[PDB]
Amino acid sequence: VVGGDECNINEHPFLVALYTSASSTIHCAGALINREWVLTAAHCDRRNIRIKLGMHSKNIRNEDEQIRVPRGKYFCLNTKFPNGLDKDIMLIRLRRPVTYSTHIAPVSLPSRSRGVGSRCRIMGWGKISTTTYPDVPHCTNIFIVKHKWCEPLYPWVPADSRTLCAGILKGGRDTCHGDSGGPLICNGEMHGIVAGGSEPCGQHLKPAVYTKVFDYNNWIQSIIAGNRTVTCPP
Ligand SMILES: *[C@@H]1O[C@H](CO)[C@@H](O)[C@H](O)[C@H]1NC(C)=O
Repeated sequence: VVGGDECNINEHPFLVALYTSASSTIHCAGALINREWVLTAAHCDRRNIRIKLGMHSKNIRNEDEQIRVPRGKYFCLNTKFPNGLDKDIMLIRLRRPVTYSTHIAPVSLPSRSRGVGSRCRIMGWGKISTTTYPDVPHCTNIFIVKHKWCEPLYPWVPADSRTLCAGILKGGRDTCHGDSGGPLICNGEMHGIVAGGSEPCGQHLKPAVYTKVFDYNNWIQSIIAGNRTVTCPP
């Protein structure tokens, strides 16, 4: 995250970091939905995903940190594009559940749709400068803007797609490499999943794309409920 500061240590209990059995590098983040499920971006998938929960500083371990691996991964199968990036969302079922604590808690799903003008918050362990990664997660506030700003910039984001275009039109604040899959929080609810923006991040007139979670509530609830035939919203 660029243009922000270290997040409050208690404001991201649902934030998980994603890496692999091969690299300790945090290539994405995700959001804890309940004791056994994490929501993240589909492009964040890797062969041997590893998930760190309850973490803030990468060098100063929180007492309640937990490490988990997937037992199941679910995607949208009805996508406009074959790589599935127009519906960049994925559910990960943890091999073993986690217990809630101060630093490990579920995020609430959106109870209603929020649009242009809404002030939201982004967070992650992604780059904070051109070539620098933070030791702690950084946070900042951005706004949901007209979807037209993202369309000409991102080929995988068609008009009327289930995504929110958000950031700071003037530039300076934005999600960056390593932040994808993380949650976009608006009024205490997760309204988005970081899909991606431009490189370098924070450029003037270049907001980023966030998968609109509200549209996927039914799919998410169904999947967690045990349904394995339900499909994502058209
Ligand atoms: C999955 O959800 C679909 C759509 O709701 C519906 O047909 C049924 O409720 C579920 N299938 C199963 C096996 O429960």
